[PDB]
Amino acid sequence: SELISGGWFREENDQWPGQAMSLRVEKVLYDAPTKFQHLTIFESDPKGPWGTVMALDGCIQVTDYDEFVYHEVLGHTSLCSHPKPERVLIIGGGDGGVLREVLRHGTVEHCDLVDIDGEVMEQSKQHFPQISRSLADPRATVRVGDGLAFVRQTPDNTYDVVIIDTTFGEAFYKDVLRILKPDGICCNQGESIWLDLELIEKMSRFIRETGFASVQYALMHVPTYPCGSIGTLVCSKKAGVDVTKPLRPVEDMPFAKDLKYYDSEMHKASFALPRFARHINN
Amino acid sequence: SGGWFREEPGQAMSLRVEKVLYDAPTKFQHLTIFESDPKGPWGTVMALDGCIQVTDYDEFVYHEVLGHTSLCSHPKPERVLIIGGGDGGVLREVLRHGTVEHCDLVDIDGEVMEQSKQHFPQISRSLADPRATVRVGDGLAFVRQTPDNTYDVVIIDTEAFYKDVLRILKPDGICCNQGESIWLDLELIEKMSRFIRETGFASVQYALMHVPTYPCGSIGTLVCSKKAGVDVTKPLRPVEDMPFAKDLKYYDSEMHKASFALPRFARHINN
Ligand SMILES: C[S@@+](CC[C@H](N)C(=O)[O-])C[C@H]1O[C@@H](n2cnc3c(N)ncnc32)[C@H](O)[C@@H]1O
Ligand SMILES: C[S@@+](CC[C@H](N)C(=O)[O-])C[C@H]1O[C@@H](n2cnc3c(N)ncnc32)[C@H](O)[C@@H]1O
Repeated sequence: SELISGGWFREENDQWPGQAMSLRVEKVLYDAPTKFQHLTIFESDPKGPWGTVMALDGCIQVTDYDEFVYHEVLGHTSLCSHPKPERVLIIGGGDGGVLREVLRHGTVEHCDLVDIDGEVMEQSKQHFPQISRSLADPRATVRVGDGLAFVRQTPDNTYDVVIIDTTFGEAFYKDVLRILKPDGICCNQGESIWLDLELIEKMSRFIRETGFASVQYALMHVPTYPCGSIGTLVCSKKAGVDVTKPLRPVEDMPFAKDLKYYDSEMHKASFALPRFARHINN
Repeated sequence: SGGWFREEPGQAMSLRVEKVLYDAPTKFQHLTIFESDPKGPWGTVMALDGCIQVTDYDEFVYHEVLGHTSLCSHPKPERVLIIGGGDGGVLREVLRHGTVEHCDLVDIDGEVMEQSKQHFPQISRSLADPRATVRVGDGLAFVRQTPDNTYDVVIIDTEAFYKDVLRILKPDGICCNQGESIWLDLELIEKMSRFIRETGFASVQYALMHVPTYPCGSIGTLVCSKKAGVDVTKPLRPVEDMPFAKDLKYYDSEMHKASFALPRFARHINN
């Protein structure tokens, strides 16, 4: 009801006030409130590199340009930290990007994807076909529902990996821990080390107190995020496992040469944090 | 416009202006200095020709990376040259090294350092250091009039020029320059990298850093070596052995190594 072709999309929020990042709108493809959140999709300036942009509640979540960074990091940092990931769960990820990356792994026999907003996937199918192609994969079962409810009703020792593609109390992470198998790996999108370092520390310790043996924060270069860097918490249920070094190097996989960001050297480097934030990983 | 500093094709990044401390064209460029929103973390902001160059918040990232990645790649950096860096941030980091006996800093705009003294006192403090000699002049002209084998490290905080940089460096000399973004101008990085190599430098490696104020949230630096067989991607001398290691807010040896791991789309820059 607002965004007009030729106008400018303006991203801005609290926690980080007195700052704004704006993108020119070439064409508004979708702009309306869904049952759960406000979904905005528009074509960015053709002379710029971003292409099609998706925003949720005013926050950019997907762009054609840097899309691969976040999806490869979440998908591969987690699965390459697992001895043999066969059954995988994705909470959120309706766009299908993380799913696409998880499906590259031949070890994966099945992946369950549970996103609460069915309109996110519908609009992703229409305006991000190269990302959402994964949603129709035989090895994928896509559910439209709450992930909190899903994990609570999932039996013990079901999944090898749980990827939480959504920025969720203690009952939820207790559920994530219990639904994972003994060598299970949990993955969540973490906050920025710049605009909310304090919440990362809290989330990191809270996840460990829930029962997970270890948690490590991985950093990534994603240009569309306010400070140009989001991260991801890679947690481990099993004790005595170092997720900072690739358990199975992706170079041994055939799809290794198809990735645009991730490789074993990026994996290692992602867990190297600036001195001011180093204490998170110790 | 109304209490909002905007930067830059079909995109823009804006900051609210709490108080304008300085805004005028100098002899060489337009210098803007303002206090950002107090409820935000940026603090005092400096922009040159509309481009943010220094903010209180992330200032340390760029200055530590340029200063320490270069010096920690040198066996014994005693004489150092800094072209640009009038704010004094890189100089401050260079001066942390006890091996450094002298540092020459040459910035073309004297008003940049004057305004840095006033509005960035904790950064520009280094400019008055005994081991520092600060010159107001063109670095192109300076390096061409500098004798051969003068410096251990040259930091460019900004063909005849890089020929001069190569010549004025001693045999195990290390050159450092600010590189472009791997996102918004990857093609220029490759050109610059090859061009520096064909000038005569044995090796060149691009280091990546997390700097939140830059358009895409990541600028980089080219660290180049005059001597062949030198791998700058691993610290020659870990900073952990120096007494100032714990004073650094960004740089350490693990970050040093991590900085040269590039995304696959940009890996051809480092081979
Ligand atoms: C669009 S993705 C954001 C990831 C993005 N790539 C980024 O950089 O952060 C977030 C998705 O999580 C979903 N989601 C939000 N709350 C949820 C919940 N409680 N259960 C399951 N999915 C949820 C939303 O529908 C949304 O599509
Ligand atoms: C402020 S620094 C930029 C570094 C900054 N920390 C950043 O984030 O990119 C740029 C300085 O280089 C100086 N400069 C520009 N051209 C120069 C030249 N030809 N010779 C010496 N200094 C020059 C400018 O006067 C300016 O002070």
